[PDB]
Amino acid sequence: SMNPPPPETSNPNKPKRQTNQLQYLLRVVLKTLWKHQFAWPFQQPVDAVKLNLPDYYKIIKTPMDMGTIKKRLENNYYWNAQECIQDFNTMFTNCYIYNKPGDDIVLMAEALEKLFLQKINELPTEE
Ligand SMILES: O=C1CCCN1c1cccc(NS(=O)(=O)c2cc(Br)ccc2Br)c1
Repeated sequence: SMNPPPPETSNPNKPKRQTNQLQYLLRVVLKTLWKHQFAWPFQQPVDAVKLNLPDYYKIIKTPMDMGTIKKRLENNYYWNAQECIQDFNTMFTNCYIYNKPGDDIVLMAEALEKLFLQKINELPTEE
């Protein structure tokens, strides 16, 4: 039933960088998905209490959301692009794991993920 602490967005002893790929992940990828009409369910951690989903964090053991990704990018939390790409993929995968095909939230994730794929196809070469 209860919500877990959200994923961390700050960790001072975690090494981090600001690469051109991570800049693109913020300025292009996150920005594109964030403004989308279907972004809102994904702009913050799942509130299992308010949404009345008491089994959500029994099923989903690696939660992720764009609110978290946004703060991680703004805070330069990542070492490399792959870490951030993995967070997006975790977010999408969690949605598909928890819900059933054709649910509204799945259609919404599919729309965002199509755009995600189109943008990472154009990920720049590093440096
Ligand atoms: O799986 C995820 C990841 C992000 C939110 N989420 C999720 C899954 C199941 C229900 C809800 N509750 S909700 O946000 O009010 C909702 C949203 C939409 Br769109 C359609 C119906 C409902 Br009910 C949320």
